[PDB]
Parts: sequence; structure tokens; C-alpha cells
Amino acid sequence: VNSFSGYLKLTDNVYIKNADIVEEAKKVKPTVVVNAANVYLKHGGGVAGALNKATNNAMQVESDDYIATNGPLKVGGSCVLSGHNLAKHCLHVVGPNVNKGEDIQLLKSAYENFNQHEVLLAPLLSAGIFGADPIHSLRVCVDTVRTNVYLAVFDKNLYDKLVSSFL
Ligand SMILES: O=C(N[C@@H]1c2cccc(O)c2C[C@@H]1C(=O)O)c1ccc(Nc2cccnc2)cc1
Repeated sequence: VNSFSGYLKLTDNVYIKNADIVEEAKKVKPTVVVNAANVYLKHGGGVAGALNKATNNAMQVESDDYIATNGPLKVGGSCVLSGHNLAKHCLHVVGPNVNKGEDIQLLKSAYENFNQHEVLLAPLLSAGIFGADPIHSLRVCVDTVRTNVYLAVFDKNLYDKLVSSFL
């Protein structure tokens, strides 16, 4: 039993809700919140900008030190940093950004990072301003992630479309 509330169950291990991931993180305080990161951990907009704003820019400060030490992430890769006031940990995961021409096959590699964590609160990778089809992202999530994932979808219209089209 965990504290995630109001989710629709899609599969044995994948759950989905129309929710603001920032508000959901603040209420649940999950062990792991996933950020829709880029390779530079520059959290300017979309989910990343929202999460970073909620940390009063502490996520960005920590991220800049991480990059200065380690260099950029790989597309499809991840790193674990602090969850600040939102979660114990933040798993920064880089899905391919279609508006940069990155290979969408890398989306499966991106979701594989979730398997290193037993339970996660997450957005749909590569959705939103990353330009991929969210229906496709949900399919890859279901077919790749084996650990317990609670997906937060900000847009109600998109949430309803994802549920209604789910196979
Ligand atoms: O980018 C965001 N979502 C994407 C989006 C947006 C629109 C249509 C879409 O299909 C998608 C897919 C993505 C998703 O749903 O994950 C997002 C989520 C929460 C948020 N929280 C917040 C907002 C304002 C101030 N502070 C915190 C901000 C942005």
C-alpha cells in the first residue's frame, strides 16, 4: 500500500491521473519524482521549469554543480539528484526532444531508467514541449517500465484522450 490517490489503473504496474506533478509531489512526497530533463539540466520550461520553480531554483543550483563536475547527460540517460521540498530524490531523465531532431527510439532507453526505482511519480517522457506523441509515450512506458509508476498528466483533455485510446 502506498499513498498515491485517485489514479486509474492501466496495467499491473502503471497508474495515471489528471494532475499537476508539482502539486502531486508536494502532497505525496514520493521517494522519487521524475523530471523531464535535458542533457544540460537547464530547467527552463515544461515540467522541468515547473519543478525547479517549486524548489525556489534550488534544483537548478544543484544541477549546475552536477554539470560542472560531470558534464552533460546522454539523451536517453538519467541522474539521481535531490528531490528538495518535493520528494526524497529527483530522477532527471532525458527523453528525446523531437523539436531538436532526436531519435524517438531513444524513448525506450529513457524509460528504462525508471526500472532502477521501485516506485516513481512521473510525467510522460518526451511529451509536451519535447514534441513527441503522448499516446506513443504512454505505450512505450507501459511496454518498458516494470516498476510501479504513477503518471501525472497536466492537461485534462489529453488525460481523457490517453485513457480513452489506451489498449
Ligand atoms: O509542461 C507541462 N506538461 C506537459 C504538457 C503541457 C500541455 C500539454 C501537454 O500535452 C503536455 C505534456 C506534458 C505533461 O503533461 O507532463 C507542465 C506540467 C506541470 C506544470 N506545473 C506548473 C505550472 C505552472 C506553474 N508551476 C507549475 C507545468 C508544466
